[PDB]
Amino acid sequence: FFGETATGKSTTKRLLKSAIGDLFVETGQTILTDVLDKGPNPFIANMHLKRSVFCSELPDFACSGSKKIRSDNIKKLTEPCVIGRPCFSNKINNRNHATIIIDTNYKPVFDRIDNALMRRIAVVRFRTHFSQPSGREAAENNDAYDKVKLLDEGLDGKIQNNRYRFAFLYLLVKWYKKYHIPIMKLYPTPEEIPDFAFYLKIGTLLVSSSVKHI
Amino acid sequence: LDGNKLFNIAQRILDTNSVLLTERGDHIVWINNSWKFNSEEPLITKLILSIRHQLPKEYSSELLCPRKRKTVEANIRDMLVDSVETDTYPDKLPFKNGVLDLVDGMFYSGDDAKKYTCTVSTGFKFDDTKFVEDSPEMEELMNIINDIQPLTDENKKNRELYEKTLSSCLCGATKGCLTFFFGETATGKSTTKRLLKSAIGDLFVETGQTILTDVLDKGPNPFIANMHLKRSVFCSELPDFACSGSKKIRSDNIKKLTEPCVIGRPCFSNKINNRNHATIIIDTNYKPVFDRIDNALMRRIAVVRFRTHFSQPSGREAAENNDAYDKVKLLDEGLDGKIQNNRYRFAFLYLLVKWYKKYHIPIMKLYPTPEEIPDFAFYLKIGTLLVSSSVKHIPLMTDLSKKGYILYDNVVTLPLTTFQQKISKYFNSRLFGHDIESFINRHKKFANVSDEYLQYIFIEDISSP
Amino acid sequence: LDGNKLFNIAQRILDTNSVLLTERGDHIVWINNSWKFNSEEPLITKLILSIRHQLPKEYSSELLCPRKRKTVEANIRDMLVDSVETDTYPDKLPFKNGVLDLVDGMFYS
Amino acid sequence: FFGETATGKSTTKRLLKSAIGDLFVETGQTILTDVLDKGPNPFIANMHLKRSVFCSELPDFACSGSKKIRS
DNA sequence: TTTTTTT
Ligand SMILES: Nc1ncnc2c1ncn2[C@@H]1O[C@H](COP(=O)(O)OP(=O)(O)OP(=O)(O)O)[C@@H](O)[C@H]1O
Ligand SMILES: Nc1ncnc2c1ncn2[C@@H]1O[C@H](COP(=O)(O)OP(=O)(O)OP(=O)(O)O)[C@@H](O)[C@H]1O
Ligand SMILES: [Mg+2]
Ligand SMILES: [Mg+2]
Repeated sequence: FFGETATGKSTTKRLLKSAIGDLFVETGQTILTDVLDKGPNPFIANMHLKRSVFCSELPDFACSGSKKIRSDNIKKLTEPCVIGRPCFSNKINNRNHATIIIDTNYKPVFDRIDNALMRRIAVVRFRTHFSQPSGREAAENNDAYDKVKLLDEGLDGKIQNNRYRFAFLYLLVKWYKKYHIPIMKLYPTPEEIPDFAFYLKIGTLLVSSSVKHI
Repeated sequence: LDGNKLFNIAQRILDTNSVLLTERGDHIVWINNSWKFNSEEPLITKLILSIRHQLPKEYSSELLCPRKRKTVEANIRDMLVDSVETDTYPDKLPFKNGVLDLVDGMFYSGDDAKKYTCTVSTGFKFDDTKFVEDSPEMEELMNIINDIQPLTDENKKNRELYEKTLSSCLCGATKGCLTFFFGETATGKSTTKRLLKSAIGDLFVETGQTILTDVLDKGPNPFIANMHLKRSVFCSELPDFACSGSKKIRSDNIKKLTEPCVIGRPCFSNKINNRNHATIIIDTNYKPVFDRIDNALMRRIAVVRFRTHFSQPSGREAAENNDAYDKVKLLDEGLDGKIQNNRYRFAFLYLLVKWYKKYHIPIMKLYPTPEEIPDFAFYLKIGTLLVSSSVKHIPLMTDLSKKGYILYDNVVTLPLTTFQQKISKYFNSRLFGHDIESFINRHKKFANVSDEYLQYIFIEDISSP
Repeated sequence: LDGNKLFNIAQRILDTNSVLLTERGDHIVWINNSWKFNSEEPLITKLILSIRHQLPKEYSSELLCPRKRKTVEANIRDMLVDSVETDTYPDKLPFKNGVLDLVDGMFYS
Repeated sequence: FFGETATGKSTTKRLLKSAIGDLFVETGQTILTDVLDKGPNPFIANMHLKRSVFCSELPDFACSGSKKIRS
């Protein structure tokens, strides 16, 4: 979930949480930046049999000393069984049923880039701003916003009371019927992240040597 | 003469040989035509309740009360004072309701399967109806296998090695080397892994990479503990070592994994010894590297190459240009669903049985292939081409001085200038200059202030001119 | 010649397929149209107390005392020897009091 | 035991192991260069009441960076 | 370059 400040990603997360109850779970950034199988890792353990996992507030990697995202973690986070150990336990097999969503303000940075990682990334953008009456004019001069609206202060509390729970559940069911009825599958979108585009364009400009060129 | 009734009941239970004590201190029971052991479950009480029927009619009423069952369990645990050995037959396959003999193909059940003390099982019942050679599912499986590994004159050796490695997982002996599944994206390694897991049931296991990077004797380690008495161990997604921060695979762990017994302890249990009966498969798209190189290390490494790409219809043209692929086919989007529902379990079992009956019946052994690792290639090239000196070179001493090997201090002394000129004209400098410098600085010696030497005579110089 | 009353009660409880054993080693019970499991709570005793009503009236009085419930739980634990697999349907949404079928939208309780 | 390869060292080791049964034990060269007071050391408990401790396949001291076997 | 975890 990539976008600027005050674009509604958090509201979407809260709506989904209120809709799907405790099947939703939020987990820190350790799972993307360290070894999962060393020592007790309750963050991995709590991911067992969950249906949606959220990781939020990705730091900017331009800052010095900030560790980058590891490719092996992403590869390990897509197979049906993820190896992890709870505290005071020895079971090391967890069933992976969860859709993993990350809320970030900056583009991700990976240490190593290859096709295998390239086929496991999708990005959706938010380009609307919910501002205050005072800051209405300032937002008009930003290219990161395609629309500007007025903030609603009392909306958040209404979400806390589960006012839009069953309506959102019905909408989700309708969307699931619309899309995933034949078969469920997710399609990568590598043409968004910049370095991926560099890899694509460098790949398409060369052809491997063969006997036909002799 | 009629003493304690519970003692007599326990004696009768012990007389049928259904409870046994292992060497390391485990109790194994015989329930539902299978040997089971579980330290967190009251298996002895379950066995007592189950075999209550076989006892005379005057004992079931006593056995119905749980306290009497506890007393009988205590008596039984007290009587037995001897250990036994288990899993002494490497050519048997244990199932949930019997044991299959891989030699004759006959399937045993009941007491016949009891004589072989197999403490692990595939976890599912063996069905003879589906264990047939002619079936549409078998044809589909054969087509898929041919698609993944085409049978050609170029791929015949690779396919033979692949078949041997896959069939090795059935036997319960100790394997001398592990196998690397190397390939590109969407090549079929995961499909093979899932098919093997579905075929062999509970005998399959997957663990983390910590076994190849960290020590094993420090503290409890359930990852090693779960490996005990397993038939196949799988690990995946080895990180690229080109980037900084990657940790090399320690050869000490590789040496320790090739031993019949392995150290490691679970939580809240003082069980430190485990039997190594498993074939280790590491699948990755990056060739591994190691800190140290020696003959004993590359004598236990094998590599299998996957070179068939299953791509999207839109990506067929792009994949065709890439040289890493030899065949580009379509992308079946329903294969994973069928595999997960065990649509090819018994067909794969039959195919593996045939492969075992074609390769491993005379003798089980695995042969390493150290000619594919880039790190081992340079060291092997030294070993084949560059040889050291010995006392047998005394008759050649005159020619040795002619080329430069002076017998200072009763040892050959070839100047490093001549030696580096030789290696530069033979060993290409640009490819492995750093490795050549490491060779020079490793076994460096000086005869005197201006006679720096290495006691290695290149093979055209060992030949008498 | 009927034997232990508690054993008969435990057999009757087991015959309803309300408690099952999972391959991970935890027992799952069926209370209030839901499957529950917890490694730190005695769910078996809760099941025994809750489903006491449907049993014949000569057994509820026995089921009142906690010691009898503990003995019945011991019998039930002794009788369970098999394992089953859970969560094999990827298109059902489970709630606190039923399961919703995503294919049709029908709700089963 | 210093000598050429395939000179019978492995044969003698196997003969000694078969002669003394479980009294034989094999340990790596790490303890020869590592600190024995740090961390758990089940190896130190291993050669207790033993009769033969074998350290074989020693690293090449010629290799740069190899840890010297502390006296 | 150990601490917590584990008994
Ligand atoms: N449709 C809407 N109309 C009015 N106000 C809205 C609307 N959607 C969201 N808001 C409000 O606008 C504010 C900004 O939303 P929010 O904080 O979720 O944005 P964000 O970009 O996800 O933020 P961050 O990434 O910093 O968490 C919130 O107070 C939210 O309640
Ligand atoms: N014979 C076949 N025909 C068509 N599709 C196939 C065939 N065999 C396998 N596939 C499909 O190929 C897809 C990719 O295979 P798989 O995931 O095993 O590749 P991989 O190279 O091991 O992947 P990665 O290394 O990225 O994990 C699977 O979804 C599977 O359905
Ligand atoms: Mg927000
Ligand atoms: Mg794969």
